[PDB]
Amino acid sequence: LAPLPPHVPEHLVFDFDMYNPSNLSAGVQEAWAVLQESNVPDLVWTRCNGGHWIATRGQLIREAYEDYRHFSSECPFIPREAGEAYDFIPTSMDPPEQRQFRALANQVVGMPVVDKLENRIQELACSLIESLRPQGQCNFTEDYAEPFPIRIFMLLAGLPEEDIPHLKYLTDQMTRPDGSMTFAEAKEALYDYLIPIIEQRRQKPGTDAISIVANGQVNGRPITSDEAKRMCGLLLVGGLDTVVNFLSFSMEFLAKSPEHRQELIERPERIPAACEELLRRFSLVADGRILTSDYEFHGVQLKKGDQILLPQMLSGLDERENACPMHVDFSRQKVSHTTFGHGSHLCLGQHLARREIIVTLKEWLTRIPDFSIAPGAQIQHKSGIVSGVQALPLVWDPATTKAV
Ligand code: MNR
Ligand SMILES: CC1(C)[C@@H]2CC[C@@]1(C)C(=O)C2
Ligand SMILES: [K+]
Repeated sequence: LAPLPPHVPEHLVFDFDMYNPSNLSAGVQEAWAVLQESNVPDLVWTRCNGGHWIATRGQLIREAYEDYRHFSSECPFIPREAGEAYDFIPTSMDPPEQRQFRALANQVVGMPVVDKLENRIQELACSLIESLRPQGQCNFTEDYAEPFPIRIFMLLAGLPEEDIPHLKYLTDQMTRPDGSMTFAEAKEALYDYLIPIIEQRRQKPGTDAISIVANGQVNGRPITSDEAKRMCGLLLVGGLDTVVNFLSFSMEFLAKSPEHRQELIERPERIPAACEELLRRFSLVADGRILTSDYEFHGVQLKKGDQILLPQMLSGLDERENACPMHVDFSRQKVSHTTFGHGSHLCLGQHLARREIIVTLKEWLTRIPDFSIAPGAQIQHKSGIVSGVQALPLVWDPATTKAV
């Protein structure tokens, strides 16, 4: 715990630990939902991880992400040392300076690139699933959730697959550190990995994402090696620790709900809609902003330098935004959420993300329509900047499957 600030009252003090929530046993989304009970106010202050504010309602979360004049992304992570050390592009920048870098990033992970990767995304998903199909079991996180998105990213970035263990270890320390590395150390290690590669590719320009970024232009002018490094690092974290985790949350749910599997099996055209609803119910990101100065936000005096966590995860879980929020309804009329962010920093990889999600759902249910959680298994989650699933052992009767 950290000493309570002067401007911070006492009634709004909710000691929530984003890296180890109290009710984590009931599921991470459930763990964060406690901040939305009637007994909890919209905005509270926690003395965990150094102390910071936490907007618990979609209304304030959205509003803050729109007002970059008061809530700067210069220091988006908690603890403060992580946020101060955090210098990824375009995320650590505020408009207007931020805007120019998003276009370059779009060139390597935007829809146009997703279109090119279409065949390979499809091919890998089918190959991985068909290999598991006759086994009647798997460790989903390790056998599919990780290799599917990560191998696609490494392909696009032109990096050898043998480097995945090292890179995945580093990305995970920046989102869910095990204590062996500070965010700054993990970040510098990722940059150390990228530096020589970016230099190599600025000399012999290739087709990969790192080459395109490294030799790119920012609103008409050349990108520096430092700027390319800072952008490439972010792309690595996005490709290695986002969809990877979400897929496990989604499959855990399907493994636990036969009725929902049946729905998508009977009406595959609903998969895209199902994806969106799962993105809301199993939202998993939570980063924030920093006050550029003294500001009275919703009757709560915010001082300059103060960090405020704006959980993208909480918006769509707000009973005020969606009726019966913890319930998964593929026919939900208005699936409200900020799973991919809000404001000028809206996720640039959401198109690649949705394609990977939709393809996984369609191709998995096509070959393994029926599956369940391994008997006696208790699924354990993990919380942090990006929440995840520790392990997801699945089982099924091979006789109920079908090879395409
Ligand atoms: C490899 C590419 C990426 C993939 C895949 C990907 C997949 C996902 C994903 C999967 C389910 C979720 C959820 C996700 C969530 C986010 N994502 Mn996404 N993301 N994502 C980026 C690359 C990627 N994301 C980049 C780049 C930005 C920064 C944009 C900017 O700062 O202007 C971004 C930004 C964001 C933000 C904004 C954070 C902020 O405002 O500080 C959220 C939230
Ligand atoms: C919060 C995020 C998911 C977004 C893309 C990767 C991430 C960890 C960042 O640093 C920006
Ligand atoms: K910073």
